[PDB]
Amino acid sequence: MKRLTYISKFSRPLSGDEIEAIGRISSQKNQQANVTGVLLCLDGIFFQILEGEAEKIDRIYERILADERHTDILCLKSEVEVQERMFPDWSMQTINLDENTDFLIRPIKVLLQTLTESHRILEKYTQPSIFKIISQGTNPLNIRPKAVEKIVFFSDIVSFSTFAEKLPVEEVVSVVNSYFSVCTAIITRQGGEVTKFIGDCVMAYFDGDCADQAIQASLDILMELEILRNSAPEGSPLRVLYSGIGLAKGKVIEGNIGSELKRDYTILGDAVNVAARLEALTRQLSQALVFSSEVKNSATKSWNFIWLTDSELKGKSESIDIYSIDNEMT
Amino acid sequence: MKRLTYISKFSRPLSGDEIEAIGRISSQKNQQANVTGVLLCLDGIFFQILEGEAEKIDRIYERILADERHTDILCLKSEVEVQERMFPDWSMQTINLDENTDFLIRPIKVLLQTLTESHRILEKYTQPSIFKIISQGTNPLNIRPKAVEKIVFFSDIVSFSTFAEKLPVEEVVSVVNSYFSVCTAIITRQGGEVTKFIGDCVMAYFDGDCADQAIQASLDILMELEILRNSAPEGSPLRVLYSGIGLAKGKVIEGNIGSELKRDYTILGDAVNVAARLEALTRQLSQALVFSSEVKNSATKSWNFIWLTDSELKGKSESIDIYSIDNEMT
Ligand SMILES: Cc1cc2nc3c(=O)[nH]c(=O)nc-3n(C[C@H](O)[C@H](O)[C@H](O)COP(=O)(O)O)c2cc1C
Ligand SMILES: Cc1cc2nc3c(=O)[nH]c(=O)nc-3n(C[C@H](O)[C@H](O)[C@H](O)COP(=O)(O)O)c2cc1C
Ligand SMILES: Nc1ncnc2c1ncn2[C@@H]1O[C@H](COP(=O)(O)OP(=O)(O)OP(=O)(O)O)[C@@H](O)[C@H]1O
Ligand SMILES: Nc1ncnc2c1ncn2[C@@H]1O[C@H](COP(=O)(O)OP(=O)(O)OP(=O)(O)O)[C@@H](O)[C@H]1O
Ligand SMILES: [Mg+2]
Ligand SMILES: [Mg+2]
Ligand SMILES: [Mg+2]
Ligand SMILES: [Mg+2]
Repeated sequence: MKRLTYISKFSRPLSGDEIEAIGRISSQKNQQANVTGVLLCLDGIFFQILEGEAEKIDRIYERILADERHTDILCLKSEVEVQERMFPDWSMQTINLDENTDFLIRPIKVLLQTLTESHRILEKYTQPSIFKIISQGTNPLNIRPKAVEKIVFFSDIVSFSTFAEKLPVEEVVSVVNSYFSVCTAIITRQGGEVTKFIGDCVMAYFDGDCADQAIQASLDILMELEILRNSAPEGSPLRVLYSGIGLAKGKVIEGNIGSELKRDYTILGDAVNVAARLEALTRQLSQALVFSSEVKNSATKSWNFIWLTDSELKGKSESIDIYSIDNEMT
Repeated sequence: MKRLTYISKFSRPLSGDEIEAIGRISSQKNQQANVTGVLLCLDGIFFQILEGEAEKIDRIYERILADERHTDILCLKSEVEVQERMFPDWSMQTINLDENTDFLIRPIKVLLQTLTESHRILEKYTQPSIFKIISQGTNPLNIRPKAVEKIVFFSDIVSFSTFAEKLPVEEVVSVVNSYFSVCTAIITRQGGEVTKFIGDCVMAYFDGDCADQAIQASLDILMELEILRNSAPEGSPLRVLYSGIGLAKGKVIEGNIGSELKRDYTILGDAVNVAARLEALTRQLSQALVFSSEVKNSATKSWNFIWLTDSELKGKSESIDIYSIDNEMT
């Protein structure tokens, strides 16, 4: 028996009778799948708890995510291996709190709207990786630091300073946000983790043995930016949006770094400097992507590697061989 | 009539009869101050809503913060100018939810514990500045970007790379966390805002006309680190913890920067590069603090300025005069 707690936002106003409809059909289908649950709503928020044989709970969740009447689904708690039902009588109890006027419910309702509204805001300033840890029972604050090998990804906008100097405030922030959205979408898709924004710079990291995914994410970004420059409206700043990318591999510390006020779950190590140095090198070269030989040698696909005989490393130890990929992008 | 919503964590286990005690005395004192309220608890969490003439609500909050039986107080919502009471009958209704076994309360209780536990974790990965915006009614996600003058503060550990190379993982993270805690405590005290951690680096910012507070925060850090080196145990890594500090002034963009997944409320501008360049200069010099002439000229106190005739700026336009403060720290 799995059990699943999630909250979501109405995709549009819903009458109490439309919510009742969701309640009824949910009851008929849950009663068949052995599922019991409770569906709460409170001023445009859905809350649901759903429990049953995991396999069937997974299918039900999957089509719940497919329903157009709510959006911003966030799984708050996923319990596996539960040995007893919380609400064993209700296939689906629908509790509409907008209409419930009991006086013991008065205070509990106002807190719930306060905490949920607050929590929804904090979500957008949080990395979605923390929520994956939270949902699955682990308190991320209690993870202990560890030394681990990573591919470190650095990307930085070329000559961002001139956007700022010649463009309105709203427009400059639109350019950098568009860039971070393109990069974030592609890195996450390839298994990487965007861990920090540093001005016009994206710092992400991949598992140590995911050099092929790092290289492919980098090539797809460069492809996505080319398509974005060519397709932008007449006179759009997106037409002159270029990026460099540097990749390096090495052993870094991963853990909670910060003060009492505020911590980050992120990495720390020399491989971060190297990837930053490699990314800056791309201003010197005609290639937009450069990466270390340890990245080259950790790739398993037969990439079209090109050896950059001009290495140029400063602040490093042994001379660093720099490679790129030879294609029409570079 | 103000109204105040806060949550806190028990500082120690509390019997239901101790919680009842808090309820009774709260009732007797609230009834006198015209205050009505509701005090909820749920597995080591206090929730309270309190309303009355702001002036008297402020005094009551102040001694609530002084009570040793709860900790981690976070004000969730502060409403000013309220024109009607939510709970006009109860001076203090105490609702113990650990004991309430009603079945309409069953689901609402389990969600509340889920959201609160989740929210408490997210607090520690959030900047406390966001909560000040949230509590006071403003949705920070809806603030629009703006060009504004700031003092930018950069500080960076000297030769952190050798801590990592020669120390255990747990110990390295202890050193950098101790450093971020010292800096954060002093900057916040002087009115500055710590906005980003970048490896072993602290990036904070002050209001544009707070050069004196920026300079004083910097001097106090250097003083605090000296005391921390001299007082550390025999053989402690804290004995070799040194920092540089760079300050620069200029017009920066402030606003929400990031992707759909994750945003930061932070700044963007050339003054950030300059402060980073000035901080790195301190490795060349015997002074641990260096700052631009625009910082020097924005100070109103008669500081003991010293003109550093060796300027050395690269990536800047007009030659930058670099100043420091002449004292036994430098
Ligand atoms: C907040 C919300 C919660 C829902 N919960 C359930 C549920 O628990 N069980 C279920 O079968 N359908 C649930 N649904 C509806 C499903 O997404 C889907 O519409 C339904 O299962 C399809 O059944 P049908 O093909 O017979 O019409 C929910 C919809 C919404 C908006
Ligand atoms: C969660 C918690 C909530 C409290 N709420 C109130 C309150 O609403 N009004 C009040 O007068 N005291 C409240 N107190 C107690 C005050 O902090 C303080 O102990 C009391 O007001 C002092 O009264 P006395 O000096 O007469 O003993 C609360 C204490 C705790 C732990
Ligand atoms: N050392 C630094 N640490 C943190 N943020 C920085 C640093 N230097 C610059 N930034 C931030 O990055 C923004 C862009 O700086 P950057 O050096 O990338 O300039 P650019 O004009 O894009 O040129 P380039 O082609 O060299 O990348 C700056 O406005 C500042 O917000
Ligand atoms: N360009 C960069 N961008 C972001 N983080 C960086 C960058 N360079 C280094 N870091 C992070 O900072 C950590 C320390 O690097 P740093 O350059 O401060 O070295 P250091 O040994 O402390 O020497 P220094 O005396 O020059 O400061 C690195 O391990 C990495 O985590
Ligand atoms: Mg740039
Ligand atoms: Mg940059
Ligand atoms: Mg350093
Ligand atoms: Mg550094």
